[PDB]
Amino acid sequence: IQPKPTLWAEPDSVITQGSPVTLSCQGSLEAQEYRLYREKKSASWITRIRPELVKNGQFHIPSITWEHTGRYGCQYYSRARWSELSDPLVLVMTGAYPKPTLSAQPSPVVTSGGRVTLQCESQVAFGGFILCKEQCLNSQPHARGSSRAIFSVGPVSPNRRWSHRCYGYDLNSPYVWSSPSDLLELLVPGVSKKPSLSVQPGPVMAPGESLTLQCVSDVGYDRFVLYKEGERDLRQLPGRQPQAGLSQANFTLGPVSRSYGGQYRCYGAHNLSSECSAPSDPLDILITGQIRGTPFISVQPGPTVASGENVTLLCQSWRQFHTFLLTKAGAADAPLRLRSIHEYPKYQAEFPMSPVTSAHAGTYRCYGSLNSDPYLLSHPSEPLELVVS
Repeated sequence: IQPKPTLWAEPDSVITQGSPVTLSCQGSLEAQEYRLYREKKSASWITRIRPELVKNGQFHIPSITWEHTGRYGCQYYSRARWSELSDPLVLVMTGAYPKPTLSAQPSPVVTSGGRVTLQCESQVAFGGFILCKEQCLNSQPHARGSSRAIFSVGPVSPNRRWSHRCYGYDLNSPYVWSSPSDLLELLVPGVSKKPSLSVQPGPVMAPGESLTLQCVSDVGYDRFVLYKEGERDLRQLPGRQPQAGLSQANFTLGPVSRSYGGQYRCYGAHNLSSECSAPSDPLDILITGQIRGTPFISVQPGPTVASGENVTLLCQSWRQFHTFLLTKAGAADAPLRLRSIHEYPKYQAEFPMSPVTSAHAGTYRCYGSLNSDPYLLSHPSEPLELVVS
């Protein structure tokens, strides 16, 4: 019969260094002898594999190194005939270099039908990069070597998981790759039933303090995803249903710094598919003490309030502010924001309290902000407590 043999790797043709791999040649049942060849460059010796290692067609590699990588092809002897060369197998090793960083230009979440741009970046200089989905595709083979390469994947498929992972390799050894980049998840949102976002203690945070988020949806979405407009990577956490009929997730970000301020959006999805829920109503996170100046607050007519009275707050400042903010003590919900008013020689903003209720009582603080970056607030105002009776 003498069919063309098949050459295949177990558990995969991509193996981290040191980890074991086993190849296998598959010919006829008349298989007497097994030849197995290597190849690493279009000019190398051939590097044929010795028969002391080809045991019943299975060439076992206990500890893979950057010697074993290359193109393999097997060929067996049967009926006084050497078989044809099997389809070549490319054995590739990973984990030799530090792992690069994969990112999505410009959006890590794209609407259904658009092709997103990806890029892997690294400090060290590599010859070329590889993008594998979890079918690998590389960049053009460069000669000098860049620090980052650009890929263009698309269009999107809502039924499949658009997970990606990036490698880097040297030009003189295109079969010896770097360590695996962090698993990047792409995402395609859509209808329906956008979840609800809530924050603790409040959307206005001070440095050093940490905040914990909560994304809730009555529909039983499996995992929840949250990201920032402008931010180029995502964060995923599988959501559970501790309550009867409501899925939730406690996104606990660490100590808050300047970089954490921004507009955050959450939306859910199911595990196996990538057809995700509609984006929830956005929640803005604001950081204090990140810009100069500190305003102080006053009242009118006084901090004693009777139910059925018109009271007005106001914050003054000497430094230029474009918008002012009013935050109530826990729990703060909106919080309020009105643009400034240049009442020489100060910048003020009246926060009216048009006819009051019993809920307008509590401790109130004020913040100043600019339009250079609206998510960065000034130092807090002196706390002004208000009582009602």
